[PDB]
Amino acid sequence: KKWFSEFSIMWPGQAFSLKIKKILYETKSKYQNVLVFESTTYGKVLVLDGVIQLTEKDEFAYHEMMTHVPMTVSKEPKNVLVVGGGDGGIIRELCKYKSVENIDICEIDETVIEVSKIYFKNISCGYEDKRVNVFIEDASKFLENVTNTYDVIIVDSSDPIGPAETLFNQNFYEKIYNALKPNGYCVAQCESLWIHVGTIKNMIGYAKKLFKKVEYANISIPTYPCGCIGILCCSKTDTGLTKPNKKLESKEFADLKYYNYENHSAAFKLPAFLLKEIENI
Amino acid sequence: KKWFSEFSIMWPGQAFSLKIKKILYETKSKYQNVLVFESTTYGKVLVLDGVIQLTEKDEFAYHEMMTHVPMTVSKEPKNVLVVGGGDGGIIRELCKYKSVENIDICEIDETVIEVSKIYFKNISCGYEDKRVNVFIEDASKFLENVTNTYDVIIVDSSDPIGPAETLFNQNFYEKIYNALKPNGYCVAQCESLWIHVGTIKNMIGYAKKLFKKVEYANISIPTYPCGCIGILCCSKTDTGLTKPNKKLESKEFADLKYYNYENHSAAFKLPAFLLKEIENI
Ligand SMILES: CSC[C@H]1O[C@@H](n2cnc3c(N)ncnc32)[C@H](O)[C@@H]1O
Ligand SMILES: CSC[C@H]1O[C@@H](n2cnc3c(N)ncnc32)[C@H](O)[C@@H]1O
Ligand SMILES: NCCCN[C@H]1CC[C@H](NCCCN)CC1
Ligand SMILES: NCCCN[C@H]1CC[C@H](NCCCN)CC1
Repeated sequence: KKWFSEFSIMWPGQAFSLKIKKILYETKSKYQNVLVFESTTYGKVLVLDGVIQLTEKDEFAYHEMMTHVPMTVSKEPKNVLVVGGGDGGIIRELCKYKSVENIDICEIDETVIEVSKIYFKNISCGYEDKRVNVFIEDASKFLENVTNTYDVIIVDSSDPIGPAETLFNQNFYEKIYNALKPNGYCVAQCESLWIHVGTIKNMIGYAKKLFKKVEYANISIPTYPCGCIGILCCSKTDTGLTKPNKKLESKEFADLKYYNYENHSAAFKLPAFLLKEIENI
Repeated sequence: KKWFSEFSIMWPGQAFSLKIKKILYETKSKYQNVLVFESTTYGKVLVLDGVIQLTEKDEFAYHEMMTHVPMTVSKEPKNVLVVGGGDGGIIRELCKYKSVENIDICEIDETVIEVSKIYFKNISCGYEDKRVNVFIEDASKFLENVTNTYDVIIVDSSDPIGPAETLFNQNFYEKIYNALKPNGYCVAQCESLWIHVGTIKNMIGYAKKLFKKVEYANISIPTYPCGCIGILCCSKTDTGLTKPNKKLESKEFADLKYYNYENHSAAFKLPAFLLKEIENI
């Protein structure tokens, strides 16, 4: 049996590896190299440009925290945009909210959607929901053109090397600000606090040029580098995203495996050295 | 340049790797294989039987949370025992408390102490403190023979394969209970919640046969498998270890890099699936 190894200039000097049970699919899409394989202990794995995007064993941690942190703070969210997120995990969590009326998703690479529909059926099931509308487009351009404003925007991007290079700059967060309702919220995948704090500092600085409240949360997930990933949290209100406004008690949420009301707030309690680094931003 | 890779039957199918700048020391001690190397991005690394014990870049997360969770809950701790912990990291954090009168450490492998004194001088500096007393002994036997009782016992063991095989059973926690003051606390390194929950369940069951309050906390640390490690927390009082009783404000603690008053409690806010698993223990 061979091993898959995640090497990157984005985290030099370290690598995480998963034993391969079977390779399922590979292709070079218009935008990126796509790899799908069944691992021996983490289930099926999606890889883009050599970087693990998700595994069946732990993806719920990332998709639940990214979705339910902002969706329990927004009081009656009606229109939600997912940027990236071609696998559908965020959509799956969003569909649980009966009050949502529309879910737009802007994914640049249609191959990712199609592969997830074929090989990750318990992750992409939300595409069957009639409220979901798919746009195959660079979100940098979608956000410049969209006429609607959203209650919540969830930025579920790949990393800054590749097509997502357009999603990590000041102009991008200005487009996000303008596409939000006056009381709207944005969360975005953000650098692991064990790697490039300098990047976290850059993103926070960008968001603070526009948003009244900018908070950073941490998620434990073993198959992202250093075992965790941040949530950049942007609010137009000064109350922010640290405290939920509802409990997830209906039957649609009985299956949750990571998120709960107490974890929501706990995710924002950061290690001392990081607090120190972002203090004067 | 070569790479060091951490493979183990204890976490089958996954591995974490660090690029090697230089190998510094290797030996087969009486108990275990010892490896010290300078990594390219995590500083110096200590490896026992192929398993990473610490790196200079992130060890503060584990040593601060293991020490200051129980040391801020105990009100006037006077006598503290470290089990294992030959590298000295726990001792380093304990020495910051001026009120401590005595620190015993029971480490089975004197080679680990000597190697840490030679190659990890900013981790083993606490051995110079006159309150520290070293016992080179199996802690299973030390705990059977010790006449003193302790305010806090910190179990900083290696994994269950090897000399630490005697530290993960019911009889061990009975010895711990008896070596504690009536209001004493024990914390122990415990399995990562992303791997063998069954083991966490076993340890909790053991501790609950004796301790009134048994809690589990999580630490983010990238160079342990799955990026995190648990703290098994055992109290004879029903108030437990989740809430500190003091703030660490004196100058000895100005250098802290992970622990703070809010993180202490946040570490005990666990993912939903784990809460569900331990519910009926
Ligand atoms: C797998 S979830 C991350 C998704 O983000 C998508 N993505 C990357 N860059 C962009 C971009 N500019 N616009 C929209 N989606 C993107 C990637 O194609 C990937 O499927
Ligand atoms: C490096 S910190 C972990 C330490 O736990 C030590 N250790 C392992 N088993 C025991 C044991 N039974 N008694 C005392 N120390 C132990 C190991 O030698 C290691 O140095
Ligand atoms: N919907 C699946 C998630 C896609 N986002 C992932 C977030 C983490 C990233 N690794 C890099 C971590 C350091 N920024 C891969 C894509
Ligand atoms: N004082 C340095 C710490 C020694 N304890 C480590 C704790 C984690 C362990 N990996 C296994 C993690 C799964 N139980 C290595 C030893």
